[PDB]
Amino acid sequence: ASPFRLASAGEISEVQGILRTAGLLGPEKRIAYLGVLDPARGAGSEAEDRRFRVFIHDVSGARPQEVTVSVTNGTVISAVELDTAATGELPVLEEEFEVVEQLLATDERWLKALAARNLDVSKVRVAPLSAGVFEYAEERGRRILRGLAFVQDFPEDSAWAHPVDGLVAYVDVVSKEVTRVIDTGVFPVPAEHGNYTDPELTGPLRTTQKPISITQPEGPSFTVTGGNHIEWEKWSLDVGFDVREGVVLHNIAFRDGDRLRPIINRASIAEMVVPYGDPSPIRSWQNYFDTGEYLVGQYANSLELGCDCLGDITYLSPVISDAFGNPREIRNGICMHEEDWGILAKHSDLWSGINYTRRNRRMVISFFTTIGNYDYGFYWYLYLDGTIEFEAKATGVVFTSAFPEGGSDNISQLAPGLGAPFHQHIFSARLDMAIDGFTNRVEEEDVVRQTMGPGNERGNAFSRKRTVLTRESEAVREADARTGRTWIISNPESKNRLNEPVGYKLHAHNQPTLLADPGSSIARRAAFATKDLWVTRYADDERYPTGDFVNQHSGGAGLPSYIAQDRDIDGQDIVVWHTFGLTHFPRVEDWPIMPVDTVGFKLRPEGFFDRSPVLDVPAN
Amino acid sequence: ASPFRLASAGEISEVQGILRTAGLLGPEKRIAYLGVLDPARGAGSEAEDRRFRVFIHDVSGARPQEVTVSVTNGTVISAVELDTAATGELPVLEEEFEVVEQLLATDERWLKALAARNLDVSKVRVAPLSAGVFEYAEERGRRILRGLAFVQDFPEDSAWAHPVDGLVAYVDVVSKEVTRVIDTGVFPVPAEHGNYTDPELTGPLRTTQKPISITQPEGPSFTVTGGNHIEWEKWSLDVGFDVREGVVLHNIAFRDGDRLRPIINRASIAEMVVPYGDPSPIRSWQNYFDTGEYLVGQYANSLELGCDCLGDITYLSPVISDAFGNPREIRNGICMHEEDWGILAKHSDLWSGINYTRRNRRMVISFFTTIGNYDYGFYWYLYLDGTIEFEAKATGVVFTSAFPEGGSDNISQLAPGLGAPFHQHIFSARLDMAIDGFTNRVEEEDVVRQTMGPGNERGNAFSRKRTVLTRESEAVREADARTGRTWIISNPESKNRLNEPVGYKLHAHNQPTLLADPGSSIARRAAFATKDLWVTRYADDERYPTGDFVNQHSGGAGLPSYIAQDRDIDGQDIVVWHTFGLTHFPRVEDWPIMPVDTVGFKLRPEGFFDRSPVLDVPAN
Ligand SMILES: [Cl-]
Ligand SMILES: [Cu+2]
Ligand SMILES: [Cu+2]
Ligand SMILES: [K+]
Ligand SMILES: [K+]
Ligand code: NA
Ligand code: NA
Repeated sequence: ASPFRLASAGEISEVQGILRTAGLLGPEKRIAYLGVLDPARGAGSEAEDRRFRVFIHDVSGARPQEVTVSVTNGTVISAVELDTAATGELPVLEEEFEVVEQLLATDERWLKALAARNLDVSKVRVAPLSAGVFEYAEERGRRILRGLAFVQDFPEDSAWAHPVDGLVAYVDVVSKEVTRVIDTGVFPVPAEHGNYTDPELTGPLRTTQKPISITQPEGPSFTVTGGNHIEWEKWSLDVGFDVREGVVLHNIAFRDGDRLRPIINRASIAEMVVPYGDPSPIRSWQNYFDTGEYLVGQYANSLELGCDCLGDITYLSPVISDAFGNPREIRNGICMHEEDWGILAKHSDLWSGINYTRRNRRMVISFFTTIGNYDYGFYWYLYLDGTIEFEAKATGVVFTSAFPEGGSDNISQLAPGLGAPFHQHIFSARLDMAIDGFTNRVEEEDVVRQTMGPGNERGNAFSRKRTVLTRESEAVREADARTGRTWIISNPESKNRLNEPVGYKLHAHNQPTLLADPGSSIARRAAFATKDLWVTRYADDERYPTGDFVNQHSGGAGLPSYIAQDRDIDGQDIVVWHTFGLTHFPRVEDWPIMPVDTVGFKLRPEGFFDRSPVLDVPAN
Repeated sequence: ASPFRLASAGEISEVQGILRTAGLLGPEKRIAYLGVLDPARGAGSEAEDRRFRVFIHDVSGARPQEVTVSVTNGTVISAVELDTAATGELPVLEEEFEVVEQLLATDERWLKALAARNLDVSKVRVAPLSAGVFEYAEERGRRILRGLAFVQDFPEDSAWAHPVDGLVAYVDVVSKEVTRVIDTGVFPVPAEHGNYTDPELTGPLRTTQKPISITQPEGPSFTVTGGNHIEWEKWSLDVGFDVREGVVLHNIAFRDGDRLRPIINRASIAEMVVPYGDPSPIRSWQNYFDTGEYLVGQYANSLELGCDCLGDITYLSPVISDAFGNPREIRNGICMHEEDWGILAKHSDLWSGINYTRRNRRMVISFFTTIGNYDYGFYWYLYLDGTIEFEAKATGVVFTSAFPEGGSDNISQLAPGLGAPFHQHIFSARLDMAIDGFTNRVEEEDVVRQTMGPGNERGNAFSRKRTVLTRESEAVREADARTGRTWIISNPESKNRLNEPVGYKLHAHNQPTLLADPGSSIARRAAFATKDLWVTRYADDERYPTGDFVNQHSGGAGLPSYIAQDRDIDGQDIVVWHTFGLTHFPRVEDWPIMPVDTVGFKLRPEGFFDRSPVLDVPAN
């Protein structure tokens, strides 16, 4: 009966039925996005209304629509035609991808380019990439994909080893036209294979790894009820899944004595962008909005026991819609388990003679997704001590190019003649805050150095300061690692026993933000990525830092547009958007398949509790 | 056998015998420091000379000595009388700590101060703390400790809950004289207890935690030979232990095919300082050099299986000297084990149809020490992919004071009337580098943003730059998180298959460095802590960033003196000294016993290998 339960297969097929009966799902229609809407503020006063939001594409050229349906009542709430030149194109369809390679295969310009390089067209894979918005006026209002070529020598070959540089094509996937083929000149196609399962490349496998057995003889310490409601070590939350964002956490709360205390209303990765920093016209347009354009949830992997998730694992198998409105289950797409996490607290006291040690553990909720060459793990952690953490694990195969003769300031060499263009992977965590309820505020906290002199005669003093962010115009903040800058979300109307507002402190990794020139298209379309921390006033329709329709949007959508409202955020229902990313200069060690690298952030209680919340943990 | 083996009980007894025979260890002498020295540069074979260095204190007040002994040859190599007012006092003797409370208990000034506060002297514990160097001219050349009082209500009471503010005493621990008692006025002694094992405070203990069993049915994947030589998953190293530094790693190397490739010759935490930022004269002198003044290894805990170290644990029990030269074992003082570390690499390729997942592991070498109220865990990690990481874990009970009525800019409130002065915990890792051998250099690498314009018309390009640090004068560097600054140690004479010098990249956390005014005693004494990275030319007598004798020693020694030599570090035998630390504004959640917080750094291979070094890891 929880309004935060996962979508059922039946709900999705019910959406399909409502749509088709309304005449909105004819044979030329495709569902580009489908997801359940969260309950509105103040909805608990009963009366479930499960609503779904749908983006409908038309492959015949007709206008797309955004449609909201009520599966509870079997109705279309709203159906609005979209002007895509104005508000953006719909997300890339899984089925539109193959289209690029197929169209190019019969194009004379493309065939000429391949023939000059002596490449068999049957062996040429084309990565179907998002187009962005550049100088091509003819592209406005059209659904475009750009294509880069990779040679696959045989069915099981890794095509990423064999990029075809100096060549790029643009295609209109609706009219099925190749609009441009650009050939800037031949580059050798790197010849070494990157087949990481080939014994010739791996060498003899290690026989030195002895098993590590992780078991829970009495089962896990968390409970799962209503399908996706988790309770674990004082924590309470609901695990949602959306085809765009992936795993979403709802209603994160902590049972402190007799009270269930809210902390975060909704936590998600609301966007992730991969901008490339190679100025070659072959790739200078390349920016993947893995979340906004591709939809990371739809490509979530089925996770294997003992392989992807080790120990005592509880799985969720979320359901999503295919292009036609049929429900598809992602079997074992979400892993949930608790992990030992070393020492929690320890002291050996001379005076009392008491030696005390307690161990820590964390609850893990994760999924793994594949976006073309990339594979990402998204992990949320809840710790015994009240810490909340997110970690992204980036792996897969790096996106390759030729390595230019004479070297490059923008590309690293992975193998002979094989390049890897510099790029970033930049995430936005959207945290709809609810510290002890919805009346919250954010302060920026900096360390403050003090000058030796009166009141500080030994020059040892240091302090800190907090600045309240009172309005959205003041709430776009940057990191300052040197001054230990953090941000505290507090509830000015809820105080701890020492009469201080309860709070949680956000600790960022202070990695570089978006490096592109501020006047670039990517800086405008991924404005969120240019600053570390944004705070907005909550609004139903402000879901993504990049807006609803990211694909081929001209820029300025999302956060810059929200912030421009300059709303009061001082003791109000607010949302924190934290930008954090990896800046990737690929190394030889990343080839032919990359070891995981990580980035993330955490929040720790800051006078939220009246004392340590883990004094009741028993000895191991 | 190996010159890097742990000191044995017999060796320590033999050093005692050699010193005795030489007339250097009569009944008035005490061993303040004793440790084995590393072999000299210049190989050997098995022509070993095990040498020990000793600092010898004299309880009658005669000059102490620094002595090097050859235990192999039964000889004194060198013995020098120290002028401590110049070069520094010896580390504090465990036996001197108790002297303070004992002497104060009969001092009329101390008794009067306690009587003014209605405190029973029998219940007043005194934290006997290092003195540093301030304006008290009479202390020059004397061994002083400063005492701060805490009330202990009964034998098992946590005295830290009951600080006695406004009171401090200074004590000469050799002449056994109370030199000063300062009373700045009475403060209420906080009354709430901080007894974290009292069920009244813990409430009923949780019954919700189900067991997590971690076992290795076939034993661990690492081997231990020669007592302390570890081989694990291509890694080779020797685990040393020194009473001052604690665990020291020697000869870290990686077997890459048929070649054992050195990476780091010696890794240690060569100093750690805990400066306090409260300008009250009661504490404004407070700075712990846990390593240099206290010797962290000597207070290493015995680690309990199932509590401190979970899984299949192999222990080392290092031997140290007592104050008289007798050997003492720290049973189970070092834990060694491997643990699962999630996903190593993963890719699901659409074009090839191959789905690939491998798991990661790390080797862990750790110890835990107790310094009064604080307990610190020191953890070294080696990863399958070649990453090396250090992590410090800070816990224990925070150091307390009164909380001033009307608040404080330098102290936080933990409980009614109970304060916790702001402070930092700053570590120095000394990494004697040997990237593919001793011919090394360091480059500072920064991200480079590029301007939109010719050659970058879309404004997407970004790059990086590297600056070789050629001489020590140029090798004192600061963090720049905003520009993604890292430091690469490379070997300009050893190139990978792509003709690039092999390297490792140091990734810092970019936490704040020492906050004290540069004119302070602590800024001079902990000069190393004011900058993030220092590079020196290797020298036998350059061991600690603070010099050999830190206790009551002014500036004049350590890193700032070493760097002045302005030696060539461009393709030479070099040492990297990385400063990293926590800035602690204590929170209510830290009381009455603090949950672990962490800080550290890592190094990742950077074109060290010719491709990923983990292609030979088998499927799980
Ligand atoms: Cl990548
Ligand atoms: Cu990358
Ligand atoms: Cu601290
Ligand atoms: K537009
Ligand atoms: K001998
Ligand atoms: Na909110
Ligand atoms: Na070196």
